[PDB]
Amino acid sequence: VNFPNIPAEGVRFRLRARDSGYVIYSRTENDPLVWHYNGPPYDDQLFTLIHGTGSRLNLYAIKSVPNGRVLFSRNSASPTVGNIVGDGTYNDNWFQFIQDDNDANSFRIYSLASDSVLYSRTTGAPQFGNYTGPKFDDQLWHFEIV
Amino acid sequence: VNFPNIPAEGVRFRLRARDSGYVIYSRTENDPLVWHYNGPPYDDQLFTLIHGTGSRLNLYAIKSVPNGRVLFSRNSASPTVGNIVGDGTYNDNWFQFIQDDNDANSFRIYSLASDSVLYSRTTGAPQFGNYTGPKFDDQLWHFEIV
Repeated sequence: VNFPNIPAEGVRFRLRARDSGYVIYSRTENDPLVWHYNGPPYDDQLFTLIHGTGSRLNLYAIKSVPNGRVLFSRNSASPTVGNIVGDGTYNDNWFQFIQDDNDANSFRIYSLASDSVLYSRTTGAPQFGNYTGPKFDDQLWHFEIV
Repeated sequence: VNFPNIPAEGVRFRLRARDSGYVIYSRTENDPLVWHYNGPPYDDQLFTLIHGTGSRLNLYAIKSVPNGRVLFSRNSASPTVGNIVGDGTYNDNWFQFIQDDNDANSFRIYSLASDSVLYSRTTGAPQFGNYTGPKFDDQLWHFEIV
């Protein structure tokens, strides 16, 4: 089932991993442009959601507040997770927020295009990325409303 | 994760529930036009999949062999599950086959449009339909290749 509390259009938030406590960022200078961060708030950690309609109903594009790029998550090229201009021009810009079956307070950030979920862990390279496979706790996220 | 063995285009199959053992049918005479059946093989239990591309990548339309209609699963009108002409002209004609997390040999027939899954049970009206909510064993299906 979809996560029951998905931010409305225009609502700003951070995406913080339940267990690592790190947040996603999306920036335009210095690789990796999309990764996780353990530290203080910076504006490149701020997102809003473009609410999908039509063929994108129940999917969302994750849009950077300061730079306007949207996230992508793919298996078709490297890097597998990154950002891009265009307000969701590509299929792999669209995400579903799926409630965890055993922890009602968290969700996975799921790509239908790549059948993958974003993860964040404090050890084990690569510490952030996407993943197609079994369910692990490092795949669980919160919306942190600002 | 998506069910690892999804029939290729042109491959005919029945959809049989793991536990009830009943099969889905899709017919053009006599309500309910889409429901489940406990009995012998009839052609209205035969389907192929239209493989989605683009915005429909990893989704499929479930197309009747004898009558060509595709299934729909929705929460916008009654009946919530039915069939329709058009080879997938509507968003609620598109389905994902999602492997069960605890039984690798079965999957749910999932609607992104309605955040619902098809179910079949031997008692409890309605015995067949779609459902948005917790995971139950009556939501688990097999492809039965013919």
